[PDB]
Amino acid sequence: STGSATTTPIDSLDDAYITPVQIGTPAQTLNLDFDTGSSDLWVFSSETTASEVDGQTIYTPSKSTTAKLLSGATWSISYGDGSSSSGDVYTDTVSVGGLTVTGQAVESAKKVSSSFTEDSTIDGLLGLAFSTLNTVSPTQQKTFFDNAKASLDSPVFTADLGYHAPGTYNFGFIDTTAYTGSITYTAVSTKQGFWEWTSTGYAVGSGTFKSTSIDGIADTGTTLLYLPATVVSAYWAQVSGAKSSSSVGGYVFPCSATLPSFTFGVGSARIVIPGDYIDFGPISTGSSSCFGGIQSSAGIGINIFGDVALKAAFVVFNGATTPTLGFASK
Ligand SMILES: Nc1ccc(F)cn1
Repeated sequence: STGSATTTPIDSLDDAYITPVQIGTPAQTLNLDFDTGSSDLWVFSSETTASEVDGQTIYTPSKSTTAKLLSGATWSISYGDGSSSSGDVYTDTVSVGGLTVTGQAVESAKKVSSSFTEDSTIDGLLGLAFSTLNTVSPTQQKTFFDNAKASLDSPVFTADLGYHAPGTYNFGFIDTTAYTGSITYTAVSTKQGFWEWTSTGYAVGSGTFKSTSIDGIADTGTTLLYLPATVVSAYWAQVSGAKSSSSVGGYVFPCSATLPSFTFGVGSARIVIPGDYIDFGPISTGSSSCFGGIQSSAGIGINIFGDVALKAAFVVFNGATTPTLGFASK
């Protein structure tokens, strides 16, 4: 089997991407944030604290004839941005663009943190990292990809995020028309539960490529590109007026700037992120100071190849016996 669904940026800045997901019987369509940096499929629901829902579409398990309460199961998760959610669990039929999983754990939110409430465009998350990170207790649950894997024509999913435009998530196949050149595969470590790999280096604009190992994760659920301070300082030193602002929480630059590109290495291959992809607009409404899309990972503990990097490439998340990651230009 295969699945194919369009992913859409939630706003004019590509702050996140939403993909419609069908849950239950009859189908209840919710727009979820496909996240390769987490492993829980959770949704806003009829059980979510009333004051914590503000415009989101909710899943109502009592209206689904295939929903079953997973007895005694609870979940609680915290993300890198300080956000969190928790609640109870149902098993139900979940479909993504024609691909169906019966008995998928659907984590119903009883509580969500302010950032989730404040974002009316995201109805929940669909985790695509390794099932070892799943927070369901006392019986850990599998991801949608992990449940569908054996049924897929090929044990893979692909992320093709658009810049200011819709893109696609495919399951079970590689669309050879969606990229240019060839796909370069690179080794993955699953020890931390992430699609963790090692970039072979970088370049800033038309500058010389620096061969240096950068361990990091391919994460569709993180908006920006988080890299070591030395690399990020080399990037922003090419932009007149750019500086690290402690009050803003990162590198800012004059909105009047035309940004240079950023290249990252995948083996001997090179992925070029165009400069416009690194512009995240005014720091506050009407400001002429803009927020940078490449930020330091110094406070995180890990480098993150978020949407800024992934949207420049066609990315293969290969769930073969030994998982690997594939990157191609597009
Ligand atoms: N880096 C993040 C932040 C929030 C979220 F829901 C997922 N990933």
